[PDB]
Amino acid sequence: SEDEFLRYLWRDYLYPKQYAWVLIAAYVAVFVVALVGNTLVCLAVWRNHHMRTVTNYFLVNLSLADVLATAICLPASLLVDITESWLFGHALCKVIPYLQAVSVSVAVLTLSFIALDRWYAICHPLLFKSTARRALGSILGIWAVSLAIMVPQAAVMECSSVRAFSVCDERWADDLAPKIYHSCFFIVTYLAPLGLMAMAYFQIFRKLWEVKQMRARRKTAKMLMVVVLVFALCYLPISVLNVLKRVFGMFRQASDREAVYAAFTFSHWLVYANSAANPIIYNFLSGKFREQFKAAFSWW
Ligand SMILES: CCCCCCCC/C=C\CCCCCCCC(=O)O[C@H](COC(=O)CCCCCCCCCCCCCCC)COP(=O)(O)OC[C@@H](O)CO
Ligand SMILES: CCCCCCCC/C=C\CCCCCCCC(=O)O[C@H](COC(=O)CCCCCCCCCCCCCCC)COP(=O)(O)OC[C@@H](O)CO
Ligand SMILES: Cc1ncc(OC[C@@]2(c3cccc(F)c3)C[C@H]2C(=O)Nc2ccc(F)cn2)c(C)n1
Ligand SMILES: CCCCCCCCS[C@@H]1O[C@H](CO)[C@@H](O)[C@H](O)[C@H]1O
Ligand SMILES: CCCCCCCCS[C@@H]1O[C@H](CO)[C@@H](O)[C@H](O)[C@H]1O
Ligand SMILES: CCCCCCCCS[C@@H]1O[C@H](CO)[C@@H](O)[C@H](O)[C@H]1O
Repeated sequence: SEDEFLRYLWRDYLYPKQYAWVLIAAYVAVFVVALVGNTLVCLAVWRNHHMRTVTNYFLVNLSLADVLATAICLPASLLVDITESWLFGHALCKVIPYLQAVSVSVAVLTLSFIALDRWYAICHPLLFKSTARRALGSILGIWAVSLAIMVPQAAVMECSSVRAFSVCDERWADDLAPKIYHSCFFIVTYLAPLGLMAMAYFQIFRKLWEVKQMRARRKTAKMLMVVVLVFALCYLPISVLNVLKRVFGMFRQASDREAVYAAFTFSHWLVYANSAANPIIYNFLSGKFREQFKAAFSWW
């Protein structure tokens, strides 16, 4: 009887709390490291004028998209990942998924414009001029586009009541629309930008691997390839799971509901883990950012 008791103690009590601890610790750790890290990126560029480059201005914009997701959307995701219900009412059911989707769009477009800049600077020079004022113009353009293209996402979000509990999920009048929408969503936010980026960085790799500038360029190119690779890894589970669910009608079966919950939770958590990842990447793969981060830890 002793083995059976230890098995139910594990299933009914020890495993669920171990799960809750790991889930909350992981989300809190990501929240702190992403909030501290991304503010320090913004500070590193503001305090050091030599760091005020086109790439670094776009990296500040990537950190602000990261702060938008970490401040507003990360707590909301954590509680849905815990309760599997919506506790912020009808209004925030439209607002919060919209802001998180907008932040992904900004992140993707910011990276695209970085790749583009490096590709024209290194692979095809003298064709297009790239200045800091023009980087701000592109930065504003990225926000206007991300804010507009994510309105359809806000539109389908509905807070449904059916102890009575609300759920925040997409509402679809027909079976065809979610399939077309989530196919476009995935291609535009993930597959086409990263595919184009991987090909651009590979050309930059071929060109880079005037001597002093070529040494500087290789350091930044190595770092940005890591930022893109880490972004592609962090976003792959959520992108695939969304396509499998919305385009291939998977995970509708309730045989192992918790297995699906755990897969979607880890996938939601990884998106936020990305905001904590970037300042850590700039710390190890950038000596200039590291100096500012070391200065911040020594001062505070
Ligand atoms: C980066 C490269 C891309 C470059 C392209 C750049 C293009 C930039 C141009 C214009 C952007 C302007 C924003 C348009 C705003 C979107 C307008 C909008 O809100 O759509 C509603 C209808 O659609 C809906 O719900 C359901 C949406 C239907 C989607 C079906 C698929 C059509 C294909 C479309 C796929 C796009 C996916 C974009 C992914 C990022 C109508 O709302 P309504 O007023 O009634 O009040 C809300 C009420 O419906 C709440 O229930
Ligand atoms: C929406 C947001 C848009 C805004 C984002 C802006 C992004 C701006 C960034 C960088 C500038 C891009 C520079 C790209 C440089 C292109 C580099 C290049 O020439 O490499 C070719 C790869 O082509 C290829 O296969 C093509 C790759 C196909 C494989 C599919 C990968 C993912 C999809 C890829 C996306 C398609 C987008 C198309 C939009 C018009 C070599 O050819 P290959 O002789 O080996 O061929 C035969 C063999 O591959 C057949 O299997
Ligand atoms: C709990 C939770 N449910 C779904 C989630 O993401 C699902 C979505 C998405 C698809 C592909 C890549 C993404 F990066 C995000 C649809 C977007 C959203 O942004 N949805 C959204 C965001 C926050 C939120 F609280 C509720 N829904 C998340 C990230 N968290
Ligand atoms: C933070 C969210 C808390 C984690 C919840 C996931 C753990 C479920 S484990 C286990 O699943 C069995 C299904 O048969 C039930 O009988 C038990 O009661 C339960 O303990
Ligand atoms: C190519 C033209 C693109 C326009 C596509 C519009 C199709 C409407 S889908 C419809 O939108 C509603 C918004 O109120 C949701 O509530 C529904 O549940 C959803 O199914
Ligand atoms: C504009 C691009 C959008 C095209 C994608 C719509 C076609 C749906 S694929 C189809 O969907 C079913 C879901 O029920 C699955 O059963 C099938 O296995 C799968 O093959």
